[PDB]
Order: sequence, then C-alpha cells, then structure tokens
Amino acid sequence: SDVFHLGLTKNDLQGATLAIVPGDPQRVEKIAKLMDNPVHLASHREFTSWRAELDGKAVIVCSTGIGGPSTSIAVEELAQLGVRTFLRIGTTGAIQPHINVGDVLVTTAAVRLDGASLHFAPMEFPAVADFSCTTALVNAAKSVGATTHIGITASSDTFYPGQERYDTFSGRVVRHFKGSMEEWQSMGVMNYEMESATLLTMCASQGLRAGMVAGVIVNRTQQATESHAVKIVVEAARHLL
Amino acid sequence: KSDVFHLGLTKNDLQGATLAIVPGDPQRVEKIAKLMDNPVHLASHREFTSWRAELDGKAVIVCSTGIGGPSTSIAVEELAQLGVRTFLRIGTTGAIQPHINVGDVLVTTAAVRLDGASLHFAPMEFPAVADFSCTTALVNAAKSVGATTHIGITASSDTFYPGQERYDTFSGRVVRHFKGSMEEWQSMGVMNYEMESATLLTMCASQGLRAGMVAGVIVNRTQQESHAVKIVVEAARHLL
Amino acid sequence: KSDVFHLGLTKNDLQGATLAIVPGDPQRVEKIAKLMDNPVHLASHREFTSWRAELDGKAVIVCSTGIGGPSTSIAVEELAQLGVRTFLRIGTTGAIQPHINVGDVLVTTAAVRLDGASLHFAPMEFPAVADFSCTTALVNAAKSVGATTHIGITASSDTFYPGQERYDTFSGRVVRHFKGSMEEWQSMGVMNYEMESATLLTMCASQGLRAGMVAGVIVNRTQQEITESHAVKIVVEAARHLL
Amino acid sequence: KSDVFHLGLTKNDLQGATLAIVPGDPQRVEKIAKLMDNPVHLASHREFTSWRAELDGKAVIVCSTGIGGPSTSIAVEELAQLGVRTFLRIGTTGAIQPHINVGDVLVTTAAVRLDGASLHFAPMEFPAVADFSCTTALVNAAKSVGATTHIGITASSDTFYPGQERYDTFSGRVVRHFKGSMEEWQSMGVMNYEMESATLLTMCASQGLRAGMVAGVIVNRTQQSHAVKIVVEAARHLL
Amino acid sequence: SDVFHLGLTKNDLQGATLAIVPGDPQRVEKIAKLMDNPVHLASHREFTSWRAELDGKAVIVCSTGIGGPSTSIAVEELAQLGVRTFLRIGTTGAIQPHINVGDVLVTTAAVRLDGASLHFAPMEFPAVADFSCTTALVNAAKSVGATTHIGITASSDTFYPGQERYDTFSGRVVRHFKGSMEEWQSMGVMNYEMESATLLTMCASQGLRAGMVAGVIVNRTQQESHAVKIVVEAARHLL
Amino acid sequence: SDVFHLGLTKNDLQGATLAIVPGDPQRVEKIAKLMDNPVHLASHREFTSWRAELDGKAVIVCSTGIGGPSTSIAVEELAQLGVRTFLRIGTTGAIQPHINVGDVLVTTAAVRLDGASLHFAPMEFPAVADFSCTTALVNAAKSVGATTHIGITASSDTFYPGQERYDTFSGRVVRHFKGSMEEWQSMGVMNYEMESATLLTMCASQGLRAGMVAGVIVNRTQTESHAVKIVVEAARHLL
Repeated sequence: SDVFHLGLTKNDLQGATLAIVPGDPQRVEKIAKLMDNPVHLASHREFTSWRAELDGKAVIVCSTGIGGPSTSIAVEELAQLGVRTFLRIGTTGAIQPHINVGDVLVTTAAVRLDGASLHFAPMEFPAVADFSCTTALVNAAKSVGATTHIGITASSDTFYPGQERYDTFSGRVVRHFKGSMEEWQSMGVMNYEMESATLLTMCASQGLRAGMVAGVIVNRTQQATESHAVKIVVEAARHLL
Repeated sequence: KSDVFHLGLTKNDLQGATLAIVPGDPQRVEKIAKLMDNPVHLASHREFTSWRAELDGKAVIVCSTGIGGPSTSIAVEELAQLGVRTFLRIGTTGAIQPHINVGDVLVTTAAVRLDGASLHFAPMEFPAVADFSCTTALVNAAKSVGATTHIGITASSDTFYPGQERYDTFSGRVVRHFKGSMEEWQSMGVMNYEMESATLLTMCASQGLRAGMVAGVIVNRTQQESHAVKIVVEAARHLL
Repeated sequence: KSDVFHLGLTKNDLQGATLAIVPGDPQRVEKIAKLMDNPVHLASHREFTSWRAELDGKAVIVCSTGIGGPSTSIAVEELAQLGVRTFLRIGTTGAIQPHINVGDVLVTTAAVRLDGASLHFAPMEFPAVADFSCTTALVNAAKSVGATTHIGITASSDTFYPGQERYDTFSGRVVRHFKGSMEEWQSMGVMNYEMESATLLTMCASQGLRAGMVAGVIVNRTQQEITESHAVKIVVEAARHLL
Repeated sequence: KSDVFHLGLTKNDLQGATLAIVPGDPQRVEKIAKLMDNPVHLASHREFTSWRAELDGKAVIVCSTGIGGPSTSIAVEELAQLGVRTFLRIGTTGAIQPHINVGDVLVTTAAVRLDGASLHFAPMEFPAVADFSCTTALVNAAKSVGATTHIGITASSDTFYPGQERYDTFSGRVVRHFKGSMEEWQSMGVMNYEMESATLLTMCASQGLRAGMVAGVIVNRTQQSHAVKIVVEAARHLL
Repeated sequence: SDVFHLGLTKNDLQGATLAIVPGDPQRVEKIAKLMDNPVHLASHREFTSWRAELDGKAVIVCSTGIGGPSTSIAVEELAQLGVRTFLRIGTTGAIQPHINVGDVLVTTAAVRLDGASLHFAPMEFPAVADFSCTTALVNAAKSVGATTHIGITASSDTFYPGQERYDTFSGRVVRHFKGSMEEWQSMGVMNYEMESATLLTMCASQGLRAGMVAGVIVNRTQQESHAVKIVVEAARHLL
Repeated sequence: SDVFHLGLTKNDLQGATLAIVPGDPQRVEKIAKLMDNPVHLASHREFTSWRAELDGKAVIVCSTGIGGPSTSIAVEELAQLGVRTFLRIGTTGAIQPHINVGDVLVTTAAVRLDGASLHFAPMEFPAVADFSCTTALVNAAKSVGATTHIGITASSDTFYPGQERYDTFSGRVVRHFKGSMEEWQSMGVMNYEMESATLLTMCASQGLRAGMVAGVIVNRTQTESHAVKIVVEAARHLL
C-alpha cells in the first residue's frame, strides 16, 4: 500500500481526482453501483473503498467512519493518492421546525464544535465548503426535484452531550453546551452532524475542494420517502469532472 | 424625525426597500446610486451617508459603513430594523496571492475572523460565511462584465497594520501571533486582506440576514468607475 | 500630498507638533481647533478630519478618529508616523452608574477590553491603562474648569448594541457572555460604555506613546430626570501642561 | 431489537456484564473474547463489534470503539446505559521516548487532551485521569507476565498526522501550535501518541465510571501479545 | 546560599532526595519530630525547613505556604538541591456528602483552577500524580486503617470565590465560578484545595515524582493523627 | 478569632480603614514602628499583623506572603474587618536598562500573568491601581527626592519560568513564556513581580482602593531607605 490505513495504491484509483465520502462502509458499495464499472478496492477498519466511472472518468467511493479523527485520516490518505475534490454524503437530524423528513440539506459552512479542524486551521478560520462544489450540489438538487435547504450545519465531536441530549447515563450536559441547541436554532443552523467541520476545514486550508449533501431522516423539534441525496451527490460529481 | 440612532433615517425614507448596497467610503455612495434610477440623497451622519435609488422599479438603499466592524455593525443593525434583509458589500482590497492582479475582482465565500465585533453576535466556532444566493448572483454578475474573478476566503482584520502583518510602522513591531501570519494565510489559500467582512457576514448569518461580499484588487502585497462597482449593481438586480 | 495612506497628511502639515487632540466626529475638529491660535484646515479624508492649531506658541493637531477601534488604530498609527507622541481622547458618552449625572465629566484610567483591535498590539493580560501624566493633567484641568468629575474604568465595546447589552435590536437577543454583563460591569464600578478606548489606551501603552481620555456625560440609561462644555475646555487645558 | 441507538445491543445481551474491554479495531474483538470462557458474538454495526465472554464465572463484554474520540464516546456511553461501569482499553502504539523499545508495555495514568470530545464532558481544566483501581490492576497484571512496563502520560490527538507532528503528508504543513510540539511532550515525559484515551478517560472520570489503558509498543519514531494477556488478567481483579 | 528563597545548601540536605511538604510552617516541626534525629534547618518567610531521618536515610520537611506561587518556589529550590520526590501533606474540606470529618483523601489528579501550573505546561496537560507515590499513600492509609477516598481534587487559587463562597465582603462570585461547586461534585471531585494543581503539573512535566494526602477537617455540604502518619509511612517505602 | 486565616476581630483595628501590605511577615514589625504606638495583633502562617497610628488615625500593617492566592485571602479578610484602602510596599528587580538599583517604581497597572485575578474579574478587565493611591505615591516619592519611575509591571504566578528564568533544574521555559521578557521590555514594562495583578484586579472590581510602590534592588539587564518612607508618607495623605 502507498498509504497507511486505506490499503490503497495510486494505481487503484486510475487517475481518479474526485471522491464521494459517505460515513457508513455499508453504503459504499450501494453508491458505486449507480456508476459504470463498479469494483471493490479495499476494506480496512471503517474505510471501505470502491471505484466507478462517470463519462469515462474514474471516481472513488470511500467511507470515513464516525467523527473527524477517522475522516481526517481518509481525506489525507486520499489526497496523497491524487484526490482533490471531496463530496460528503450522509443522513442527519434537523433542528429547525420548517425542515421536514425526506428533505435535502446542502451545507455552505459548519459550526466547529469538533477538535480535528483545529489541527489544520485555527478557530477563526471558516469551515467553508468549496463554492463550485456547493453550486454543483444545489443544481443537482433541483434536477432530482428535492425539497432543498441551503445553510449552516453544527458539527459536533459527540452524538450525545454535544448535540445537547439528556436521555443518557449521566443526564448531565456540560455548561457551554447547556442551552446551546436553541442558540443554534436562533442563529439559523439547520442540523447536527459529526464530520463536516473537520472535512471542510481540512480542504479549505489545504487547497482541496469540499462539499456536503445530506438527507433528513428525523427532526428533533417536531415529535424512507425517497433517497434524493444519493442521486444528488453523483449528479454533482459528473459536473465537477 | 429619525427612527434609528445613527443613520438619521426612518422606515418611510426607504420606500419599502429590503436590499442594501454597502460601500466603505461615504464619497462612493453617491456614485453607486447614480448608476441606478431616481437617485435621491437621504442622510449624512458621520461615516453613514445614505442614498436611495431604483432597480427595475424596486427601491434600493445605498449606505456607507465606514472603516471597521464596529461602525459596520451599527449600520447593518440599524438598516435591519429599517426593513433591510439583504446586504451586498462593495469595497477595495489588497490581495496576498501572487497570481492575483490589480483590476481583478474577488468574491468572498467566507471570512477569517481576525476581528472583535463578530464575537458579539456568534462565538468564534460559528462560520463567517456569506449567503449562497448572494454569492451566486455576485459570481454570475462577474461573468457578464468579463472581469478576472477569484472566489474564496478573505482574512478580515481589526487593524490595517499589525493584523495584516505590516512592519513599516512607528514601532516596526508585530505582536507574536500575527508574526508570519500572512504567510500562514497564504498557504491556507486565503486570497486577501480587508477589515469589514468578518463582522458583516457573521452578524447576518446568525440573524437571518442575507449577505454578499465583492471587492476589486488595487494592490498586491507579494510584490509590495470599475468592474466591482458594476458587478454589485448587476447582482442586486437578480436578488431583487 | 501625503506621507501616510489614510490621513492625507505630510510631516510638514504638523509643523513639529507632537501632541494630538483626538475626537471621534469629524464635525467637532474645527470647533476644538478654533479654541487655539492660528487654526487651519489640513486634510479631510473619509472619517479623518485634521486641523493644526497653536497652544502657548507650540503647534498642536486636532484629528477625528471615527467610530470603533479599527479606524482609531489607523489615525493613531499614522499620526505616530508623523511625529505625534501624546494622544488626548475627547468625546461624549452615556453612563451606567446611578450617581453619575448628565453634565458630569469622566476621566478614564483604564478600559475593559471588549474590542478586537487591542489584541493586535498586546495580549489580553496586558492592561489598557492610560498614561499617568496625561490622566493627571486631565484631572487637574477638570478642577480648573470646575466640573463634577469621576475617575475610573470604562467598558470599551466593539459594538453599540449587544456588547453594551441592548435588547431593542432586530434579533432582540444578546450572546450568552454579554447576558447580564452590564450588571456585572456596574457591580465592578465601571462608569460607562464607549467604543474606542481599549484600542487607543492599549496601542499607546504598548508602544511608548502617551494617552489620556476625558468625556462629557450626555445621557444615563439608569436614570430618567430632565451649559457645561467642560470636556472641550478640559482637553485643551490639559494639553498645555503636557506640551 | 435493541436498547441503544448504535451498538445494536440490549441490556439482557450482556448477561450482567459490568466490565468492558475496549479495543479499537472490530477485527480484534473476536480474538480477545476467545481468550475467555463461552465467547459469543452479540452485534456488528459500523465500527462497533461486540462479543460476550465469561471470566472466572462472571460475564464480560468486549466491544470495539473505532478510530477517534467521537466514536469512542458513543460506545462507552451506550455501554454505560447497558450497565457497564469499568472500561479497560487495549491497543498497539508507537513511542516518542528512546528508552521505550518495540515489544514493551505502556500503562497510561493520564492523557494530554489534544482532542475535542473530552471538552463535551468536562472543561480543559479537568484532568484526563485513569481510575486508580484499573491502573493498579494493569500494573500488577504486567508483572505477572514479566513485561517491560512503562507507567506515565500519553498524548491523545484528534488526528493521526498534524496533531502528532507528521510532515509526511499531502501539504507537508503542520499548524503553528503543533510545530515543535512532539519535542515539548518528550521533555515533559510523555511516552507516546494515541487517538482515543483523552476522550475515554475524561468522560469516565467525570461521570463516575472506572477506566484504564494498556498498550503494546510496535514502533518507535525516534529509533531505526503481552498487552492482551495483561488486560484480561487485570479484568479478573476488577471482577 | 545556593538557593534564593529557602536559604539552604546541598550539604544541608545531606544527600536527601525526598521531601514531605505541608503548607503550614508550624506543622513542619511535628512531622520532622516523628522521625529519627530531627534538626531545624532554616526559616525564611513561609519557607520553614527541617531535616529528619527515616530508616537511616535523610529526609526533608519543608513548608510551601498558601497557593501555587509560593509552592512553585519551594519545589523548584528543593529540586535544585537534589530533591526528586515530593509528598504533599495537608488539611482539606470535602465537597462530597459521603465523605466525613476524619476521613483521608488521596489525590490522583487535580482540576486546574490556578495560574502557576500553566507556567510549566499548557492546560491540556494533565495535573496527575506519580503512580508509585499514590500507591504508597494508598497502602499507608490501609496500613493505618483510615476511611480513605481516592480520586480528583479541585485546586483553586482563591479560598473564597474559586471555592464558591458567598459569605464574603462582596457577597458575589465571578460568573464562571457561579454554580461551579455543583459541577465539580457532579463530576466526582472529592474536595477543594489550593496547592495541588501547581505541585502535580510541576513534577509530572519535569521528571519529578509527586503525591498528595489530606485529612478532612470540615464538610460544607453536610450538617492531625491519620494523614501525618500516612505520609510518613508512605515515605518509608519510597526509598 | 473573628476571621478564618488572619485571626483578628474588628476591634483589633480600632477603626482602621487603611492597610499597608508588604510581602514579608518579618518586615511588618519594622514598618509599623515608623509610626506611633506599634502593637502586635496576630501571627498565623504567612499573615503577620500589627497596628500603628498615623496623625492620630489607626492603621494596620499586614503581610501577604508570596503570590496572589495568599494575597487574595488577606485583602478580602481585611476588607471584612473594614479596610477599604490597600498600599503595597515591596522589593523588586527591573527589566528596563534605564532603571537603576535604588530607584522607586510606582505601578499604574499590572500585566495579568497570574490565576487569582481571574477569580474576581475576566482577563479583559484591567488590573489598574486607584488614581488617588497612585497620585499619593508619586507625590510622596517627590518629597523624599527619589528617582521615580511610573508605569506598567508584569505580575507573574511563578518566580522562574513566568519571569523567563532558564537558570533552573529543567533549564526549560514553557512555549508562550519563551521570548516573553523581550516582548514585555519593548512594551515599556518596568519589572517582574508576583502579587500586583491579584491585588489590583480584586480591589478595582470590588470598590477597594489600591496602589503599589517598590524599590529596585537588582537589574537583570546590567541603600534601601526609600519606598518604605514613600508608602508611609502616602498613607498619611490618604487618611
């Protein structure tokens, strides 16, 4: 292998410069099938790789795992192999009342409630998506005919206290996160998520292009339709080549 | 009778305008408004000179901010309570990337917060990002004019000298965290220095207000009327 | 012609002047300048309006700063490049203590650093403290004019609204670290809010420049109730003893 | 089908297990569980693979965490909802001290918090300290196998590369505060770099849970099976 | 003549490498006069030092004074003269309801609510005790048979606002300490104290060994014989 | 008896509102005897208190000890007893070439390189001396005919690394204190010291009046009569 974790060489990619990065390894094969010549590359830990083809051009589908740490490994080791554009896809939980289940979220920038982003750029540096990547995801959202929301996403290093959950073992949430959800709602933040801040800060500070699209499956305020998000990310990839 | 503290304006003076073009210099306010229809001078208090014009029969306000985020925060807030929801920022900048030339136009996606006023609206971890539709109309307007357009991240400083790492000063001294900072921003892909975007974009993005940032390059620091003005007006037509 | 980028001033315009009286408003420069000998308009660029005058035979420059630290730091820096070593801040302010009345005078010893520009010259642990000789001259001058004077600390905020804990805004809300902040400032004996002193006093105290501040109270947000012009006469009188 | 969101486990699956051995890799859990009585696969979801085994007549769960604090915080929290109170960490590590060789054993008393997730449970002032009973058990288990043991502090980073001051990257750039950071940790007596302990030790010590870590040295950047035996032996004394 | 504050020389120690460190100068005499041939060394400000013998080996009892600043001087100047092991003895007030007056508290690590500890290592670095020092203090506590609690201690730079005391001249507490006591006890902190964070950060970042034991005098939540004998018994097994 | 640490009743002051605060407990007696009718009050730990009389008015002299933590106790507890004015007399070493041994330093404000000051006010709050106290110390310095310097002082929580001293056991200075002396020097900072930040912050934020005067005995860059005369002379004008 030419890289440490992914178990991949530069030859496997075959000139691929764009990668689609889901979170779950099980969804890697699924996305690859939408494109020409889908082939399994490697599988080590939370990193599953597949190659495909769009308009003759090779593309990578690779999993990140949960959190910025594992994501920082994946982006770096793909960048070592020639990947310059990264398209993030996931499923999230909205914190806004107007955002429904089945709706699509395209992230312009992330609230940096993580630790890994700080390893690439200081806190005052924006976790902003590449504009040409964001443009492609928005145009792809219109074509599929998705109910799309464009804005800011809060990226947390925890699923529980960082997203202000109290149904836990301790029932305790640290001071600075106590009452923070409502503050993000007041600031117009669409959703909680766990990888974007690291991903976006990594790319925006190292000359790489990044963009994120996610499908809403739950809403935390208001107490399976169609997977538009997957079709959007591959459509956007076509225009970014 | 003014309904706002600093601008010297009331709700009726805007004519139901919901979009503002915000240059830095009060002198430049007159010149932008006259490129549009029915240019009427509204008020001139301190660094806040306001004019009113028309785009395709729709009321548009042009108001200066002055230098820095403190006076910009005053203008944007008092325009926001006067009914303004969209703010398009026009200005001049000094690029730090060697491939950017004098006469090139820069569109800011997001700002590096090297200011203080942005913290008064959102914590540092919150992104100083521009509104997508504002940025898109701003990029599309740049193609029509045919200007050499650079799109990316801007470093927004609270000072002209040490925060931009200028050494030819009275002290010839820069505080330690700003030493070698320009180089660090250069490697991170930051294109330029200015002084107002971090405050503008943060206070708008955290308060449900649309914001866009455009600037024309007049100086390059690697080697130590105009397009941008035409671009901001064209973009303002496609926003409303 | 100009030796500096913003002010539009040469070193010849000052004629050897080493002291600057620095208001905020450009429209106050001419008025302060005419209280002294041979007043002349030097330059007017944006928020920076400068006038030269003579005080006891010695040249003095009056120059506006505009609102906020960023603009203040430009004027002070460029004046320091042009030879100015002593800076006297003049303005008008509100108050946050019930015992401070409209018409009183405030001499600032140090500022609470709620700006960002001060960080560009000194770390947060460094004090935003006025020059003793500048402060003393302003205190003596206030006594000579017969003004009711308060000496203490000013909160210097980068915003007019949320940093001064105002709720009548478009959002109607304040960030969590400014919630109840006015209450704890007035609990700490802070006199007032203002928007420039943290930058001025820090950038001077960390660069071998002398700085002082005096302000006229025109309103009190704690009070209700119903001529002075002391502040203007104080800054001029104090300047004579610092020359 | 499950009491928890991510692990795919119910409380009854653990059969009263209050102790958890937590490796990083879901491939390494089956092997650990088979070193004990009655090993049974419970669930495999994402980076979380869980096995139930028996030790001295008492049930024990072995569960992977994945890479990083975020995924570790999910596993530990959800295991604690299932009744786990003791968390023993096993892994393989590098070293930044020249006197520590390949094949040696490291026991972590506390971690340098170069992560983000630890701050979600306790502020930076709060120490990322291991439980005394867990650490004591691990040191005593290290003697019984005759291992070259080092006891001390570990640096725990949210990245594999810049946070561990690696320049062999795509950009070759390391941030200001991590430039020269490895030499700083070396002079302070820090043994090694790692990516999960700051999160693990902080959330446990601040929520009334017991935690300890043992690791095996497989490489040393300053130079040119004991660990698995220790963690199991130490789990016996913690019941 | 070799150190600036303590007024001691290498020869005054007589090859001693262990120091028992109380805060109060008056208790130094009692700790020293519990071992073989106690000799008074020097008294400068709050730095009263004595020399005694334990198992035929020279040992030092030296006062630190109140707080990290004065503690940092004493440790540093002791270290210059050849001291490598420091054992903190003192009296404390518990913040847990299950800890009684007369109980013994052993500190594994400290919450850093001080400034002096930052002068040696950044906040992310853990203020953790040396393991062998903690081991000996724990064993000594069982060897004397005292009600022992092992865990985390909050180390404040102030007696009043840092420990959330409102019965003061101002009658108010700064906003980040407002409600902080409830936070520390929810995170499992045993007690409030004023010296440990500095002591533990100093030693663990310099290659020095440090431990802490304290006897409970008061408990604010509810309605020296042991600790002194423990620190002496523990000092026996460290050389 | 009326207080915890100091051991003084309100009547032990006899209506005293001004306190002269040296660092050394052994200097309290020498300073008090320069005034009328000096009488010992209490000596507990590093807190030695005497009562003297100036112009018929009762004053109190009390030691602070080394550092902010011990100083924070004395100030607040004297404030409980009715003291509203604090004047610090001390000895110091300058970092500025033009300042000579024997010169007198009047501190306008302190650089907060401490921890205790944060317990009373956030970092952005200035550690500024009271103007009437500062003016009195300047006038008294003129009357004695002392070479006086008026400006900013750096108040460190440590004697060694915080003042950038490399002549130490480790020979190491933490990252952010590396090159700090040069930075303070270029910012017109006069000297290093250890108590002013805590003293001035807690007084200016709680309605107490504070000033500081110190005598230069050493200069790093290269008689004792004054300062002590100045602080007593200034105290008279503040009554």
